[PDB]
Amino acid sequence: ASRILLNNGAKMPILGLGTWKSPPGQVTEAVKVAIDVGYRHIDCAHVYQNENEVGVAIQEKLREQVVKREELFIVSKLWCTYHEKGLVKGACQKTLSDLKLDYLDLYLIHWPTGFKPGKEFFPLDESGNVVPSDTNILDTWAAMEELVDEGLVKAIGISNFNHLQVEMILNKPGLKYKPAVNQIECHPYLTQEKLIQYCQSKGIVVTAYSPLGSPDRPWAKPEDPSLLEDPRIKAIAAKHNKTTAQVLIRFPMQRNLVVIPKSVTPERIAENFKVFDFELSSQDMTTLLSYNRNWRVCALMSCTSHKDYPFHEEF
Ligand SMILES: NC(=O)c1ccc[n+]([C@@H]2O[C@H](COP(=O)([O-])OP(=O)(O)OC[C@H]3O[C@@H](n4cnc5c(N)ncnc54)[C@H](OP(=O)(O)O)[C@@H]3O)[C@@H](O)[C@H]2O)c1
Ligand SMILES: O=C1NC(=O)[C@@]2(CCOc3ccc(F)cc32)N1
Repeated sequence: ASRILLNNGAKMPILGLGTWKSPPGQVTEAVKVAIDVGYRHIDCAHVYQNENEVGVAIQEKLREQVVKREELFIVSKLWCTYHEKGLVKGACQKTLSDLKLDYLDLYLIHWPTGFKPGKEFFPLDESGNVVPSDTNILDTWAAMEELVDEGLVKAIGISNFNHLQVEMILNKPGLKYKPAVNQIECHPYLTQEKLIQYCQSKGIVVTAYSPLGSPDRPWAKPEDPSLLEDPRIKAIAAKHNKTTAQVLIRFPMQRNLVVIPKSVTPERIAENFKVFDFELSSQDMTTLLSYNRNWRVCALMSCTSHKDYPFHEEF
């Protein structure tokens, strides 16, 4: 299937286009191209500083009647400096204005860690530690719930929440809407079997980010694993007459995950969508799972002292 059913009753396209690091001067064409070749899910965030340009593309394709708004699934995320109750609606509204939408299909808390509000996305003390917010994530969740009740967003969810933190929301006193999605890093070097099994057992759909291992990540290092260059993965791809990237995208699809590979290259945007016409065997799947080494692209290194840092816990 091309879409998965969420616990809000809506369907989510299992393949979406990522936009983190997509330059503002290229992301408009990238999203136009994506919609032209079949993508119907775009993953956004205010912290990416490119939602206006994403929005130009979405609006042009609606205006051109290439797609209807109901056929699109647009996702964005509440940044850490907006966890205060009183700031959540404005953050959402800024994102909607930038995207030129009147609702989001899904709005996620981007990280469980709240930071001091202000202009800086990572407010620092004079020794370099990130300055936290005293707002807890249960109160931020209630504010996200209000957005559903005001019609600004059709679904709410979370991102980079560990198992105990997911459980904290599920056990929130007076919980009104369960999270629909937990968006987490997931690829053959970070397979996340425990967290995924937990979320799925609870009816929470998992979205896999950095499925290609984010080769364009700013902190990349030479001695770093490279999925795209792993000859074991190239071999599985060759066996199937597909590219390595296509195998890396198909892999989470077959674990009943949603996946959001990023590209600004038209050829690769198209290539990455051509993943509905082949199947990995169970053996292929177990083989890819065996490459796990708990290697993270996105460790939020600067925030390891925050109380709500999600990656001390095993999963
Ligand atoms: N929730 C969060 O905290 C969080 C964190 C990280 C990421 N995300 C989301 O997940 C998305 C994807 O993750 P990501 O951006 O970290 O990395 P990714 O999708 O794993 O990899 C993107 C990189 O792979 C390249 N690439 C794409 N298709 C390729 C192909 N077919 N062949 C060879 N290279 C290819 C891209 O190049 P070009 O663009 O130059 O083509 C880019 O350098 C993000 O953009 C964002 O939307 C969310
Ligand atoms: O897609 C992403 N979501 C994120 O939180 C991340 C990873 C780690 O932190 C940052 C910081 C700035 C940013 F634009 C992005 C990011 N990338």
